[PDB]
Amino acid sequence: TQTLPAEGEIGLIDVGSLQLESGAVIDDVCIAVQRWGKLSPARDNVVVVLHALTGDSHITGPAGPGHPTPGWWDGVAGPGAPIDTTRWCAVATNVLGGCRGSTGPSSLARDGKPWGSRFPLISIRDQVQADVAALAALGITEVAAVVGGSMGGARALEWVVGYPDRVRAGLLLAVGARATADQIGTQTTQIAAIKADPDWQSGDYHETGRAPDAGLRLARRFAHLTYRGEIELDTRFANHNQGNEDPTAGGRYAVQSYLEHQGDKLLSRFDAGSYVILTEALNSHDVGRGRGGVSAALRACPVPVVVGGITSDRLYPLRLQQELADLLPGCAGLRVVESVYGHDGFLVETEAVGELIRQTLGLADRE
Amino acid sequence: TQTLPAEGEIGLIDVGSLQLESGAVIDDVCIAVQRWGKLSPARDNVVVVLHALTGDSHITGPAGPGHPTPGWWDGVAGPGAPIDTTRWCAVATNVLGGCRGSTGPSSLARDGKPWGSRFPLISIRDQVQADVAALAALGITEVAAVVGGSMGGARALEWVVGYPDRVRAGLLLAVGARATADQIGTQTTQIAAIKADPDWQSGDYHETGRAPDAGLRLARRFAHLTYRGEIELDTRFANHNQGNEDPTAGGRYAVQSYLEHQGDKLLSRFDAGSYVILTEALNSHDVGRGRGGVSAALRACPVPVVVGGITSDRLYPLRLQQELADLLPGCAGLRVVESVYGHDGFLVETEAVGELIRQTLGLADRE
Ligand SMILES: N[C@@H](CCO)C(=O)O
Ligand SMILES: N[C@@H](CCO)C(=O)O
Repeated sequence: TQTLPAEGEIGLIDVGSLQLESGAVIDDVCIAVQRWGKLSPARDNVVVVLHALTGDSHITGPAGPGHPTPGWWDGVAGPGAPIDTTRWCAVATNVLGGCRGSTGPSSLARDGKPWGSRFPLISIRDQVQADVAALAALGITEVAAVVGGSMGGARALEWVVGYPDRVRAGLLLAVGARATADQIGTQTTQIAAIKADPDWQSGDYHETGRAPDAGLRLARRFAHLTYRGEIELDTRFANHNQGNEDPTAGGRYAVQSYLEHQGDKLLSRFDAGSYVILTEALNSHDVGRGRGGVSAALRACPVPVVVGGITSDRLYPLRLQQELADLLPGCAGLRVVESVYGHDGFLVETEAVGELIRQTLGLADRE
Repeated sequence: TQTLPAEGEIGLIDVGSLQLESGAVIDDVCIAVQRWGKLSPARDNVVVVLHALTGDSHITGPAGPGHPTPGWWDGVAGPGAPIDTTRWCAVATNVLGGCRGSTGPSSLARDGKPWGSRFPLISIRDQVQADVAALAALGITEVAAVVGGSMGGARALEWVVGYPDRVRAGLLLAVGARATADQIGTQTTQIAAIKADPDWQSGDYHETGRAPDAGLRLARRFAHLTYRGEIELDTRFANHNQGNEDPTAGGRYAVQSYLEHQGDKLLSRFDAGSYVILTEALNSHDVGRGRGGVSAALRACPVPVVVGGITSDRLYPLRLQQELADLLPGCAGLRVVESVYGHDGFLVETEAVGELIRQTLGLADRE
């Protein structure tokens, strides 16, 4: 009924009313979409690439109009790429709750004011329901494969587990069956830092001329450290000063200065309200809720999957991927991606991760 | 010339004018002190116990008047204990910059107003001058052993390296030769959260009936996570809710609630200004500064030392202890403490760490 945008261009997909897991019903849902490669005549070659916490639909490509920075996974989709677009059609949504096209706290409700504090808490499962609805509105009812890391891997997991009849294979990268105590710990506190900012104004700051920037920068600095590998950070920055500043007289250390920059980079492209809603959705992640626990749910999922984890990951430790490999019968065994870059390793080790993308897409073609 | 307090009792030791590494001078410095076990006639059996970031002079004993909670290393010193007070004199200060007896931002400056924003930045090396000044004020000019973990291990490494002829052995536990990028990263951001609180008031909140409690609570919650082990936390809390609260309708998870209490516990006994000043001193930690670098400094230190590190420590990883073991000729080899409790492991694994305390005092006997 509706059509994929032209390659590279964004389209907004009207999915209508959506009933969340909470029972609430959200009106006028809109999901931003982008694609690379041609949609095959059977519409059976879609590879959904699922972004992480602050990502959007712009997975690959250079900076341009409407896109201040290159794709967050630059190079993963294209001619000859791991997601080879001469044979596959890489589709990437902007997740429900986001702030780059899709319906989120920053978006305008049917009363003309921004959703703000009225946006309901949503789950990873809601986010997967929204994407499936959107692919439906475009006439795509089965996907060849899902690929994702971090939150995107959580989306991938809930996709393959909840819709096994409508996905042929999955690649789950640096993710676990549920939220860990440590993740919830850092993540709930990140939310607290934003909410403690006085300009938070209960989440209804949009269009007031004040925003919770101090809190959002705090959240991003602490979060960024979880994404890194301890040694690599020490090797890059150590206890060196930033340029010619002296910390003993109020200047900054190099790693400190860097973290500040990471926060400014986020402020110029991201909305505090979405940071809260999506982190809440991370906290609630649990593939076993309502289906007998993690083991029961995974043991029942027959979808073939490739599971990869990073050796140096401090936020989603390898043990969590081993658990997924252990429990999912469609998984041949854990694939260990060797990397010094911690959680961000799955975006950095392009060759090692490419192999997993190829094996994952190979499995979608066997069926 | 001044008196050792009674066993258990706090005493306040006037050390007078103290000149910091910056050249600045603080007048009327006071170091709170406590001791357990009897001081020998030669005054040669002192075992200095150095507390970590939030610690005080109350290393052992139960809660009582002036001590709302038992000592931070309850049990480490006593008859037959690792620090055997029938033979050793266990002395513990409150570090310069603290808020439990010694001169810190919360202390009253000579003008009758709190030091506050006027308290100067200090180093681990400064903290050691003040401790050495206090013991001198008591007629103690040489210690037998220095024992510490975390910030107290940096106080013990700067003591063994800077006062090499006035200490006979050292126990360096869960510490490194300098601050790591990761440590500086989390720690500067913790300071940033305190300073972003509106009630911080440039550090001069002390007599204004409002204080930066939200920021100090944010700092402690993030810090607390670094002291824990990822697995034990997940085993303890998982993604369980707190009691009967529903996070999907505004409730808290069990770990989230736990972290909230950790912050409440700190507020009722600790000063935000000291948190800031003391974290600065942590960032400035660098045993090689002014001595030609870490290797040069350690290679030149002949003091017998024991070095222990915790396998699961996420704030001061085992690699940092291996470096100390590698470089100090007085170290026979890294002693690895097996523990699932992360950084807090050195206070928990009482037999394993106590075993090492005995080894250190054993070395002080030999010498
Ligand atoms: N892309 C998300 C997750 C990164 O691992 C973010 O930047 O926060
Ligand atoms: N918990 C200690 C740090 C080392 O565990 C303190 O803050 O005093």
